[PDB]
Parts: sequence; C-alpha cells; structure tokens
Amino acid sequence: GRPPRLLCVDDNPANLLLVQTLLSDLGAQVTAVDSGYAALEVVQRERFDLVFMDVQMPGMDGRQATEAIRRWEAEREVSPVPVIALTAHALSNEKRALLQAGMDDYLTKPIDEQQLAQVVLKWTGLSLG
Amino acid sequence: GRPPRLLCVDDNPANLLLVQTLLSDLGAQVTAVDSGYAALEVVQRERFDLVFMDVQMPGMDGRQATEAIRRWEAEREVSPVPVIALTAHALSNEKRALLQAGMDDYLTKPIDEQQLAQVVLKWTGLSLGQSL
Ligand code: BEF
Ligand code: BEF
Ligand SMILES: [Mg+2]
Ligand SMILES: [Mg+2]
Repeated sequence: GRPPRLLCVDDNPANLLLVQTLLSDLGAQVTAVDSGYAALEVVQRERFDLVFMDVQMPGMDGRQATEAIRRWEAEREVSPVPVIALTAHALSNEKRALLQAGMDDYLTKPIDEQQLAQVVLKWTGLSLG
Repeated sequence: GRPPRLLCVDDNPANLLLVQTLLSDLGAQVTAVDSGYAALEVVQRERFDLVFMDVQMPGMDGRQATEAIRRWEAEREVSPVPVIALTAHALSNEKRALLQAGMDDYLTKPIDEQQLAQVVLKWTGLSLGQSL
C-alpha cells in the first residue's frame, strides 16, 4: 500500500520528535506541529489519513483542537479525519471526554512502533514498516 | 538556550526527509512542509531562524513562495526570515532569478551536512552540531 500521511501534534518538542521519528522510520509521510492552533490550520490546508493529537497543550488543548477540526469539517464540508489521542492522561473519565470532543481512539505515552502500526491499520487500512 | 528553529520546503518527499534528517542530527528543531503554499502559511504562524526553500514546486514555486513571505513581512511588519534556495536547478540565470525573487542564498542538491551548518551560521549567527 501507499505511505500513510500522518499529522503529529504535541507541545513537548522531545515527545513530538519521538512520535515523528518512529512514524517516518516506519515509512509514513509525517507533518509535525507544536500546538492545537497549528493542528487546526494544517488540517484546513492538508488532507491527512490520521492525526495523533496530544491532550495537554496550553491555550487550545487536544479536545478543543478536535472540536475546532470537527466544526470546520462540518462547515467547510470535508470527509472527517480520524483523530487519535496520544497522551500521558488516559484515565477512564479522560477517555470519555476525548470521545465526547470528537476523537476516535487513544494511545498512552510512552508510544512504541507496535501501538502506532496497529492503530494506523485499524483506522486507515494502511500498513507501517 | 533553545536550539535553532528551521523550516524545510520540498515537493519531493525523499529530498525533504534527507534535509530534515541532516538538520535534526545537527540538533536543530526542524519543521518540514511539502509546498510553497504550506511555506507561506507556516512562516505566518511560527517563528523560524531560517527557511530552506526548494525552487521547482507545482502551482507556487520557491521564488513565488519567497515573494509571498516578503510581501507578508512588509505588510504585517515582521522581522524578515532568511530564505535559502535548496535546488537541483542552479544555472547562472537561475541563481540570479533566486536573488531577484528575494531569496538570500542557495545550496545545490545533493546537500551535505557541513554546507548546511555553514549556511545557518552565516545567515543566523547560530551554530550547530558539536558547537551547538
Ligand atoms: F501533553 Be499530553 F496530553 F501527553
Ligand atoms: F524541485 Be527543486 F528546485 F530541487
Ligand atoms: Mg502536551
Ligand atoms: Mg521540487
């Protein structure tokens, strides 16, 4: 299959570089942005197969960024992109809030190639590495 | 004590990943985008120390993308970002067209890690790699 086009969103530069490097080495075409504000702007510009969205970010958090994307998708009329929460905060009540905000799934930090590969396959049908 | 923040722009995924990888290994915080259109929008949004701009891209080429950035900097009233052409197409007349378009300098493909560090030091005063 063709390489998946993936967006990674994280306010922690080390966390962002880690997920971006794992996905790029698995053969994905990766865009990486440092904020929810950037996530909205780049999802308007580019068509991604899937978005990895950090939850805790200042100003606009992951849930607010996903709501912004869902509002723009409905108003602009664009096929919805799968949004996967990728966070250190994934308790039962936090999971519920993420799905309520319009996210599709969640992974817990720290990430690994196996978790990324399986979630991309589940939601896009595209394989990695 | 933050590392240099660098933008790379290239419509060829393999070319883009190569320059992105070399700059990341040198210890820069690197953003990589696939078009001139993307270059304009991300330069409005984020503060880069320097941009590496591919020339040949469909719709908006690197020269048109540099002019777009320079027009936005002037109207918005923002400190200009250095823009370095990173291209396979560097004939005498092409080099002159790049400078005419508002690009500061050029490097020829295939790129090398030493030239990249030098260009960053020249245009930003920031060091990389062992001297970061
Ligand atoms: F800043 Be996070 F939700 F890992
Ligand atoms: F598409 Be280029 F100017 F290497
Ligand atoms: Mg965070
Ligand atoms: Mg090109």
